[PDB]
Amino acid sequence: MSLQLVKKFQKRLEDIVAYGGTRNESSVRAAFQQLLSDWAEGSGLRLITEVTQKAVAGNNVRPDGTLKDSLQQSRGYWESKDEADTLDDEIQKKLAKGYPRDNIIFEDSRLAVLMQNGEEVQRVDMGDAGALAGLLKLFFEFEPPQVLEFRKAVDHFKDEMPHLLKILREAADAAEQKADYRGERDHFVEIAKEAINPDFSPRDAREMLIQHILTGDLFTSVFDNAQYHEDNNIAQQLQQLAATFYKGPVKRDIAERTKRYYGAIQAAAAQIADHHEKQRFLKALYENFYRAYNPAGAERLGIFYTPGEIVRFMIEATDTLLEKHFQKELADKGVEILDPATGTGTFITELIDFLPKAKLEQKYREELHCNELALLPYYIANLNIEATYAQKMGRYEEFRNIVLVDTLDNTSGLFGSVTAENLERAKRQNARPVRVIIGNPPYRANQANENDNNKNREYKEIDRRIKATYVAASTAQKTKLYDMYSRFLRWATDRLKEDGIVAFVSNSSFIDSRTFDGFRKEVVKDFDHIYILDMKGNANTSGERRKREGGNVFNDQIKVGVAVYFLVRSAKDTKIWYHAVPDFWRAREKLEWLKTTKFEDIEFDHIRPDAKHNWLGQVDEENDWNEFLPVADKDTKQAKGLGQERAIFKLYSLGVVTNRDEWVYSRAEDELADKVRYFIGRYNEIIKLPLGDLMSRNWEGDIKMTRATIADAQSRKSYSLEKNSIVPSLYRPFDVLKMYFSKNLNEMQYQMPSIFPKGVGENVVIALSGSPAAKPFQVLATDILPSLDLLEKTQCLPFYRYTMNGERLNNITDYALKAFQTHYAISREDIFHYVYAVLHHPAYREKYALNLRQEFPRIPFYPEFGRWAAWGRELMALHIGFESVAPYPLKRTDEPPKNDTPEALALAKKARLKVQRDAAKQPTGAVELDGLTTLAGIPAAAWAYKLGNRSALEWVLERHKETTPKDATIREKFNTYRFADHKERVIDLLARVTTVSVETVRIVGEMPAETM
Amino acid sequence: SLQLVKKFQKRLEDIVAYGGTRNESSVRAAFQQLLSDWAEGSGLRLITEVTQKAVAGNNVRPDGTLKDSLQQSRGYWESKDEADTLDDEIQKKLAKGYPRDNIIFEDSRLAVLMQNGEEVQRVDMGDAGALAGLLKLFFEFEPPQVLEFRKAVDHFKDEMPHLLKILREAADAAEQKADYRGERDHFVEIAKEAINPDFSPRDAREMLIQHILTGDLFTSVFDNAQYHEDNNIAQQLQQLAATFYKGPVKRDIAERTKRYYGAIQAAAAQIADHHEKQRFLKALYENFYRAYNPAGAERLGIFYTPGEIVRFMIEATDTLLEKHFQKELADKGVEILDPATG
Amino acid sequence: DAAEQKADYRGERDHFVEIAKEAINPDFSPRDAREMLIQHILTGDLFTSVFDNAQYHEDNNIAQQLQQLAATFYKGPVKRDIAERTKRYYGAIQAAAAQIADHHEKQRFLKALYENFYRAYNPAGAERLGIFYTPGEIVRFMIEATDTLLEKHFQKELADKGVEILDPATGTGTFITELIDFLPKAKLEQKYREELHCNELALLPYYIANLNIEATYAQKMGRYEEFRNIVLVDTLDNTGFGLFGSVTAENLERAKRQNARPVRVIIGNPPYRANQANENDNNKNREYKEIDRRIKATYVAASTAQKTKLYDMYSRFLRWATDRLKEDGIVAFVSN
DNA sequence: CAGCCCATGGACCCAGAACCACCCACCC
DNA sequence: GGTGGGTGGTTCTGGGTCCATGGGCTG
DNA sequence: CAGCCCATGGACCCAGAACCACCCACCC
DNA sequence: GGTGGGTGGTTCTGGGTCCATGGGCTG
DNA sequence: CAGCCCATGGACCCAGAACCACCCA
DNA sequence: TGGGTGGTTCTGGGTCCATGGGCTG
Ligand SMILES: C[S@@+](CC[C@H](N)C(=O)[O-])C[C@H]1O[C@@H](n2cnc3c(N)ncnc32)[C@H](O)[C@@H]1O
Ligand SMILES: C[S@@+](CC[C@H](N)C(=O)[O-])C[C@H]1O[C@@H](n2cnc3c(N)ncnc32)[C@H](O)[C@@H]1O
Ligand SMILES: [Ca+2]
Ligand SMILES: [Ca+2]
Repeated sequence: MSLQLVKKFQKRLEDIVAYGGTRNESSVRAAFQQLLSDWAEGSGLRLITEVTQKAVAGNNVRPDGTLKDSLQQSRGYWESKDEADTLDDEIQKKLAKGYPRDNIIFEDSRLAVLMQNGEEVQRVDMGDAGALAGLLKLFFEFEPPQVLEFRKAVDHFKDEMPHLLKILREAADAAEQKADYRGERDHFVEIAKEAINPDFSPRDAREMLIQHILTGDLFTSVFDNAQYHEDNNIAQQLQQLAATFYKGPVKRDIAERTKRYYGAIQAAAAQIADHHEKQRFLKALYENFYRAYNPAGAERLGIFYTPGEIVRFMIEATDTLLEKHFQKELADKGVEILDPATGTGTFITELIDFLPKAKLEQKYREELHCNELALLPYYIANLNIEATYAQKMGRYEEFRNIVLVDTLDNTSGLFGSVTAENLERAKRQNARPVRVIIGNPPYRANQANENDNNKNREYKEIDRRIKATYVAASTAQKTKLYDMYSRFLRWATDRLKEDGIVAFVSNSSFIDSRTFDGFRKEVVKDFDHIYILDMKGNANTSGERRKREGGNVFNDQIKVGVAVYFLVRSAKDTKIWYHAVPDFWRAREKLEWLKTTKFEDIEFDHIRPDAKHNWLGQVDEENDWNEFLPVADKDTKQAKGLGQERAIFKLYSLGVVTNRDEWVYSRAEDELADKVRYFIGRYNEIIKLPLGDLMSRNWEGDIKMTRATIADAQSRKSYSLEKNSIVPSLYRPFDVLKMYFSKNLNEMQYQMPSIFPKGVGENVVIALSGSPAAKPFQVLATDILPSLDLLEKTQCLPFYRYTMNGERLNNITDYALKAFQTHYAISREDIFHYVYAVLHHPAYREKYALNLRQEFPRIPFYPEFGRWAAWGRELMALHIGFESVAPYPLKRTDEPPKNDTPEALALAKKARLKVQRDAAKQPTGAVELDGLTTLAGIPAAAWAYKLGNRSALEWVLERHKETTPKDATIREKFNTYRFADHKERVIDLLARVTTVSVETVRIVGEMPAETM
Repeated sequence: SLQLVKKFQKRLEDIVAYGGTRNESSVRAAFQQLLSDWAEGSGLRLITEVTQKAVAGNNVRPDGTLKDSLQQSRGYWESKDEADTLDDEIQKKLAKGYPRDNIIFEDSRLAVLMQNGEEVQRVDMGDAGALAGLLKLFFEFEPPQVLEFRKAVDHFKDEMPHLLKILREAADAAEQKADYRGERDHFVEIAKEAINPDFSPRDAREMLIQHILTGDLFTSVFDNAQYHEDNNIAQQLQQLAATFYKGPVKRDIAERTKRYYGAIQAAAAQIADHHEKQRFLKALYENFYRAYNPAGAERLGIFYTPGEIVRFMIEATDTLLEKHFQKELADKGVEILDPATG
Repeated sequence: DAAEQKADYRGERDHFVEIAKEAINPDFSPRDAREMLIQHILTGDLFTSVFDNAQYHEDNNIAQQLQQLAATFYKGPVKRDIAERTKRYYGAIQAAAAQIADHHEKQRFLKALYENFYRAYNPAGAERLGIFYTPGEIVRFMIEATDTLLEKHFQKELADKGVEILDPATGTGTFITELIDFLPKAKLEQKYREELHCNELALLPYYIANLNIEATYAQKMGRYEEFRNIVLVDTLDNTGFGLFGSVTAENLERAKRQNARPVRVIIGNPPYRANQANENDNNKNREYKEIDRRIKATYVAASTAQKTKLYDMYSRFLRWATDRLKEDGIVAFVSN
């Protein structure tokens, strides 16, 4: 909408007067007619032209157009006049005949006014696309006052949701005193463990009852279909469960107390009639309920709303692809559709709207099907599709096609036998030959934290198939093809009996993720045409990448990337089309695009998979990146000595993974001591805890129990504190912190011991950015232990290699020396400094940027060799002993705390380390250290040297600012360092880094303009 | 095509649904938008409520006229209310003076196409395939001007011998001016090393008669006078033609060749599609050599390729580029050369 | 406007302004120069498309001095761009005009360009020049009535060799083209070659008249001959019977030759303008030293009126006519 | 080594005839 | 009042040649 | 001589006002 | 089914102002 | 053979900045 | 007349680490 539609209006107004040769209203009025109509068709209204209206003056005033709702109610009006007449003197003439004045766009071909509520809200020039876009926004968004009251009431319900849920929770606690309730509750948890969750817990049945009551009250209060809960199979079952307890004075007690929460919303929803306006309360309840009840279960279910724009685009596109490929149509008999996840019932509510009224009966009765896992969704959905059908046609008819089943587990079996009717339709759906599978599957890879203890429900006969297919062909180490969305994809590739479409909106990871390499190769053998529309929006990125990704198509609620994909399998090769939305784009823009763009007219570049099955980011082959190798898996896994040696190094180390950075690191060893005390002490207490509680993790969450630790406490063995294991280490660029480096508090130590044994070993490591690398390729050489959070996937490349019995034999490969001496007729020592400067070469880091973010940086033989080894020498030494290089002259001034209050002084001693930039964010060479200390004397070359998204200086400043330990046990029950005690040392460290940067810049600057 | 007709049906049902009116004034916006969008693809545009004087002097205003870039009507449309009799309303409107050359008498239910004063096709608007056929015929009706241009192109072929007599006499009367002989001698010697080692003054008089003939029709029938002004090779041959073709010499030749150029210019000016006018370029090409140098036509080869062969050969080279070189004709890097353009 | 970003145009433009500050008007300004350029580019397009006389400019002395100015910017992509945009106005007229053979039907477009260009571009300059067209009926009547009095008082006809007819203000060329249609074919050749003369001050009128006259002759005779008797000169300044008319060298010859021809009949519709409407317009009538001085000695000196409005442009063109008729003849005019 | 044998497939076009439109003689 | 016939136009349709001229021989 | 008086006729244009055309509403 | 508004386009048709600016005084 | 190295992207939230009344100093 | 006051919505901008699969052993 917005610019896209307003720019088409501008072009079509010109072509009317050009092709016709007339500037009269009756001809030129067909340009704004199409602008308004097409805008309305995406907003869910329709501009019907020339509709007569009996006014208070007794005249059937006929305005040029009437914006109307699905309930035939006039919301807005439009009167177009010719450029010849004066708009202002003709508005008065029409308004004096009794023309409506509540929402009317009086418009000439060059000017447009909006008389909202009787007063000109805005007068714009139609030549300016942005101005007209804003005017029409206000016109199509103006709602009558009753609608606005309901809106505010829905907002207020979200505020009261936790409080009414508290009252309902108290009532469910009292239910335990009675044994009649606990009788049918125990029967229910048994019958539910046989159909929904094999691990159904008592708490799960409790939430499932709170849902029956809350939603049962709001199906009589806000909406007026109380009979739904008296005609629904699932409702009747949990109605008995509730009745056993919730009844008589208990029912009345809750009702009277909660009558205040459910009163305001009822008063407002009595005025509203259109279901399309009332269904929005259900969307709010859908999300806010789980927010204020089971947030961890909300993560496992992906309780989210799919904006109507995304659903209407997919429904429209599926129709076009059903004609282009299967010569059929969505409203044709035999094209049955299933939804793997109904949620708030949108993908099927909007299908009802799209389908003709004539063919709506058949499709509703036996050709539209959906599934749901939770109860609130099941109800919210069924209510919606029943009321939508009734509004569109004019007759109420219960939907007999929603089944409450885990679609992933229902693949025989009593999965779905919560009630008899439920299982009847669970097996009926599996019999129906469904052609289209549309939806928004839950996306969940891994889990939030091991402390959260919310793992993904393991799916048998689904992970079985992904293992035989996607994971099989995958060559990546950490295959995250176990995400709930990849499982939903594999289930659907199967559900599709012969030919059809799997149109889903999911994580964009499939388009370009190392783990999903197998999916990219397997899916092309499972489908015939693949159409991907990347909506970008990955906010799990940083720097220029973040701005490029832009806002998320889900109203900036999620942080992952999104992609509307349409996978069609026909009845040659597979045609992989692709269209990414523009970069630096906001959510509103992406959503307006989807609302108006027609699938037919979308530019789709045809991507051709390369040998590595990389659909996107195809590497150039002209570039000669075929030169040596820094490290290759074969060099490391070697037993031939120099036989398979084909690189420059022979040990690939990854930075220590701590898995609990808060407990393993500290600013001073004095604090680490007591931190490791509490941790191991609590583990030693946990191993005494009974085997049962230990196994079920029914313990305390004060310590960050990680995978290995839990299994160690499972052998009930014990640990010990050792102050020798603790050593200084780099976890962040130019920031050294004391680390435990114990096998007990370090989950994955990797091959780091073989570089610096317990930190004692002397070694120089060329740290590298691993593949893939979202942040620009970074490289640095140090002498203290690195972690995986220093550089993106830090891959340390050592100088020497300490062997089993303590022998520091040079790690550097001999093949290199034997391949380098031939080329340039040298010394392994300087060859180390040499490669550092080859990675320091700008043209190399820029021309081969794509290649570098795919594999280990292959090193080109460099003519000079001596000059590169000298370049690298100073560079390496400068970044190793950065702590003691040179105090760059830094102008230091302290400020007074103005009014001498204890607060003012203490406040101006907080960590206010802010880079002072100016105009368009350009550093002015000043850096407030705290409120008092204000540093300066910083050259712009200091800010130029970047070791990632931030500069070498910004990295230091960042880790010198105070933080709030995300770990609650460290946040208050442990240490909280200040900056008023570190300010002096920071000034010194800053000064060193300032010189370090200008020296790096100097060296880098003398490099050739060409790469080999 | 089918897609647009499916959207037409989706709008007609939602106008009577969201608006609750069956009045023609409101239900006509569905067909208006169907025709408007089909037209935008065919290079035409549907302008609405355009008045037109009928034969008896009654201004009649159809509900929409299809106009070309030259602001000329090439089709019409009149929608009525379904609560009526289409055949009865067609007859009354036709009797008011309504044009019958190409008109769609629309009713929310059915539509008839009266082309050339005679019903050609009556369909039901509830059919997405039948309305697509009726509309294809309405938007591909050959107007009188297209047929009268093809007649003129055929007649120019027969009058080319006589037209080339006027131009031959001119190039002969130029061989008396020493300015021409001097320039011609320079051209023959720069074309004896560039085009043919045996370029003769006879070959140069041919290139002149071609530059003159085409430098009149390019500015009249094709309206591209600038082509000759900016074309690299045309500037070299205008340097040989401006030694004589100017002032009263040009005025005499122009007044004697106007009888052969008059008709094509009349018809061509009413055609906007270059695809229609390109049949004249094909006829000038073949017939010039048949009337002037029938022998050089044998040496060079002067037969154009039927478009059906060229379109197949282009579509097939694309299928074969994909199957063997995994590329497409549109992909960057696929350089195409036509050794003998014609 | 985009052409003034090129030093070559600014150079040629500056040379032209200086030349026309001694040939057309002492105060020729950049505004007048750019009007002349816009007129050249507009007439160029329409004369090649609707009137099929592209050669007109390549045989017109004035057109070749003004194509020097236009050749600096109007060529290649610049011309191809303005052409694609302007085709949406020229399209319809071109289509219909190509199916019209009679120039007497196509001369209605010439009248429209003349009266509407000024009304849309320079309404002020239209007032000072008097851009209006004489209805054919009036023109025809005067041509017939002049022949009547030529036979009554001079025993001659308009077709008789010796009667040199001069139109002091041609406009669209109506008077000369209607004389071509009256004069017999056997005598038209000599008259068109040395007895029909005319003068214009504005460029659009000059071009429109030259084409109208040359094409009316062509239709009647069957052959196209160039009219070498049209001069772009201020009639009330070319009283040198001098640098007036020196826009080009041929125009100066034509001016000096015309000021020696023995004129018998001065037919025409002189411009009328007594005063400017409001002082804020700053569009007063130009001062013509010689004519004004002769009006003062003759008309004004013999008038017993307090207010003299005898410096009207029509009164100035009547004094000139009396003086131009050196011996005998008729001054046939239509005026206030 | 310059005569002397040996192939080998070729960038259309134009007379019969059909049939059609129009008008005149010819039956009807 | 057709009908055949005289006259001129307008489509189709069917149906097919001697002879250039490079190369290998060849005495 | 500049600083007062005294004339004297002026190269259109545009708001109603029909009056149609078409068609929704309103009777009929 | 006419019939009168509603809305927009498409022809006539009627009907009419302050104020430039040279020349003549004039003191 | 089963504990031990590698990976690899991850269904938002949060300081902090206008800005908004809002009297009211 | 800022300014305090005291919230109160827009808005840009980025993490450590779960945890399955090869892999010698
Ligand atoms: C994002 S919502 C579905 C979106 C919804 N169609 C919309 O338009 O807003 C995801 C839903 O999938 C449901 N679901 C159904 N079957 C599921 C399964 N097997 N595993 C996980 N979630 C499932 C969850 O209960 C959750 O409510
Ligand atoms: C009424 S128009 C000529 C009308 C002409 N009879 C016709 O039928 O078109 C007056 C013309 O006089 C021209 N003209 C010629 N010489 C002039 C001069 N010295 N002063 C003013 N206008 C002059 C103007 O350019 C203007 O076009
Ligand atoms: Ca209007
Ligand atoms: Ca109609």
